[PDB]
Amino acid sequence: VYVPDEWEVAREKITMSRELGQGSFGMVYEGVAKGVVKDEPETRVAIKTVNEAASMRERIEFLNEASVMKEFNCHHVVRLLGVVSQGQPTLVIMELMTRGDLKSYLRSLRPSLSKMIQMAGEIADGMAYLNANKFVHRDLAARNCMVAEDFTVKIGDFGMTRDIYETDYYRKGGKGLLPVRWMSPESLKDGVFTTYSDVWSFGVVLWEIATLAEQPYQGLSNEQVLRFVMEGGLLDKPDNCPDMLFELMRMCWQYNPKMRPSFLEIISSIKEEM
Ligand SMILES: CC1(C)C(=O)N(c2ccc(SC(F)(F)F)cc2)C(=O)N1Cc1c[nH]c2ncccc12
Ligand code: NI
Ligand code: NI
Ligand code: NI
Repeated sequence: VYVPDEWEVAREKITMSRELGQGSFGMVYEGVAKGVVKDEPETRVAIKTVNEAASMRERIEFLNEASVMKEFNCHHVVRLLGVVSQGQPTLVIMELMTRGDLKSYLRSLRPSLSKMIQMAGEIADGMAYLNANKFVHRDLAARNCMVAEDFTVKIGDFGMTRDIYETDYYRKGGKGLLPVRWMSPESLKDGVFTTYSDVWSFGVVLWEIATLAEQPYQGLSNEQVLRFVMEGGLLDKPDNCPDMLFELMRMCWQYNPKMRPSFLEIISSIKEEM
């Protein structure tokens, strides 16, 4: 079951404007919520819906997954603003990131060390907060980073393929969709997901920033990426890559998870030369 709480909003307060994409449990909308925030009468929102076709078990799964976000207070993680458990459809309301995901943003720029370093620090800020709170993201990638009106980068999750980035995922038959080009050697081999496997992924995100979001390991198939990465292979230095940004990547791609820096260590090294 699920017990309604202080996060509950009256369905009458949410109007739905247009659709943004598909989503795991149903349709995702851009909308407006009324008195959901202090000193702000209306708020532009993202609405995640449970498909009306979905079962009882899966409506409660959805609510209990999204309740994890009630614990979070980091301006660098997309913020939950409210739930609607009562009646149909079942909604969760969230901060609207008006400039979309970081991969689309990067591809549309088809920047300086300072902008790349800023974007990196903001990403490392949300991930440090999540990892400290026992939250291992498991799909950290530019496509899951969101960009606000003010150009702030936040950690989100725009499910797992929206079709748009369907080449980013490998179907391991029955298993499911794996983002293999972002996965650490211990994740690929043993299904080990830790803070250290999030740090590996962050290195791939830095490579995505430096290449304006090229596909990692372009011209290797999904199975060749597995073999290459498990046997100690590394992405090449992006063209025009500043030294500092590539040193950070390499730190993140130590084969032994224990030799990688923590997100806190990454924020320190970034701040020390800002
Ligand atoms: C699908 C949805 C709403 C969601 O549920 N999440 C999410 C956020 C945080 C966490 S917690 C984590 F640790 F993963 F970040 C888990 C899911 C997102 O990021 N979404 C996309 C999204 C939000 N705002 C937007 N503005 C414009 C376009 C798309 C979006
Ligand atoms: Ni399920
Ligand atoms: Ni900040
Ligand atoms: Ni297609």
